[PDB]
Amino acid sequence: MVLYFIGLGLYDERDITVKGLEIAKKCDYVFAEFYTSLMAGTTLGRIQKLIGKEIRVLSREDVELNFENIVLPLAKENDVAFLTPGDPLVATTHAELRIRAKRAGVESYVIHAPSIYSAVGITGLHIYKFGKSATVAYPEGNWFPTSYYDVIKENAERGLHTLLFLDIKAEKRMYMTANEAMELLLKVEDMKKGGVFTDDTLVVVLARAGSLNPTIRAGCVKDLIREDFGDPPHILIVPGKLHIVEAEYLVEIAGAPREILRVNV
Amino acid sequence: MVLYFIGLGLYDERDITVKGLEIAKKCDYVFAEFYTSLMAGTTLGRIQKLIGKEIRVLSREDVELNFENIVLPLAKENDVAFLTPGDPLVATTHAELRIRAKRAGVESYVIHAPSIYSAVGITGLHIYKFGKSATVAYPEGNWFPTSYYDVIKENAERGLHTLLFLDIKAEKRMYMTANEAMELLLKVEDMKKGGVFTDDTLVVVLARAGSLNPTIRAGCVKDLIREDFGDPPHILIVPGKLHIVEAEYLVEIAGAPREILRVNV
Ligand SMILES: Nc1ncnc2c1ncn2[C@@H]1O[C@H](CSCC[C@H](N)C(=O)O)[C@@H](O)[C@H]1O
Repeated sequence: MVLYFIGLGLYDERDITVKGLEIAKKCDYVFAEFYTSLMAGTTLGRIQKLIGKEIRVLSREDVELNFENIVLPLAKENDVAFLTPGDPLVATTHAELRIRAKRAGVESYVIHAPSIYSAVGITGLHIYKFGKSATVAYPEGNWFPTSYYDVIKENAERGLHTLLFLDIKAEKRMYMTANEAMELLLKVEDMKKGGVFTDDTLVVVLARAGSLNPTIRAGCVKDLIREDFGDPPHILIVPGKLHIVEAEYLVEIAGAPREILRVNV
Repeated sequence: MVLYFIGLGLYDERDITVKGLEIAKKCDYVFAEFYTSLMAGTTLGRIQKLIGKEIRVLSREDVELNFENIVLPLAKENDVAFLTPGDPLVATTHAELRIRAKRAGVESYVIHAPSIYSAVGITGLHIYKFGKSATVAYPEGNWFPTSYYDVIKENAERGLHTLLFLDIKAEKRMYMTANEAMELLLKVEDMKKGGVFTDDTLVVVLARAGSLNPTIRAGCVKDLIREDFGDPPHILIVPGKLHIVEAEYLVEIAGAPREILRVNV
């Protein structure tokens, strides 16, 4: 009579924690969703093979509208696991699912996994210096989202870094590239003219964190906007005021122009 | 010729990822540090037994002053692993270690693991709403640091949550409790009187994140300041204004008082 929320990590099936694997291996039923993020280095088959169980993949609709009809029923009489990319409760609405489990008289436990939220550390930017986070969403029809632009503005004024999750439309197999995010932001700048995101703005790109050779790049928008960062997923970061050691790392590791070594203070 | 920065995860020896464990087992030399944090749910012996390699523990000075004379020389002719609690490169000064490896002609790769930065998502607080983070340091002598108080102020002012790490003396294995952190903040409030941290302020306490049975509590400072949250480590969070969904999770999962559904939303 237990439900396990288990994260699978950043890139492939091996990013799951040992705790998560051992517990998953012993669950009666295993469910999972792969719409909240992209695990570019694995396949359902490899995950199933590793866990030694069949995995019933659920759609966003299955989860958001039918979690209590598809998963909870079995958790009332068995040990059930629900797998997700990265950490199960990060930048998702999955936390609320625990309230649903509770209301159904089902106990739930959470097994964390590496998340893009902490993986940003590989960019050299001090993680405590990150401010509010946001998501660059694809415009649809006449609706053109722009709130994420205001988040960068608010953080930048405080000298804080901004983590930008990029949009994803799993059913259409669409994964926003850092390039597309930069294009959208330049358009918002043209509209708002707040001097928040321009061709000279320094940005950082982290692609396929979790893999052994992720792409880590830093530089002016004008120079990176047309660069190929490899396959998704990508995240975009707009740093705030940099510490000298952050700049050094960006230059030495992310190939940023030596020019940024000269921090204004 | 290769140095692997491997995260050990949140709480015990099983919090390392399958990737991290398999890679560690293949290394000729394995180093680790426990001064930035400790794995309170396990021991060096259990970690060593799991990895099946003797682990040479390094102190803060060993790392910060002599990383290149202790770790890097061996990494030039062998596969070397450097284990740290949580996610590698989260601790402020670790990213710089990759620069030292580069300068030494040594390749380095990062193997992520769960970090408290993302694990706090288990409190039900939306990850994107966290602002700048800080550490609550013990006053001492004529030194009474209060910057962490200003961090809370600036975040809450913008409706953002504040993640507060509590002071730790690794060597002496002396943890700051959430209770202690609260008393300190109340004392800082009585000095700056900015109306930031009072007896009525809503706070969240997360203890032993990573374990299957963590302690998640929420309520006013006056009612939690004397409560027993169990064994360390403890993490303190001062939430900004709550999303109704956040509040509902805190009430249903963390036993928060029903009143936050109207008082803090
Ligand atoms: N390995 C990875 N590399 C780069 N970006 C990633 C990533 N994994 C997730 N993301 C980013 O985050 C978005 C999904 S948000 C959900 C995040 C997940 N719970 C976690 O803990 O990581 C993606 O669209 C992408 O922009």
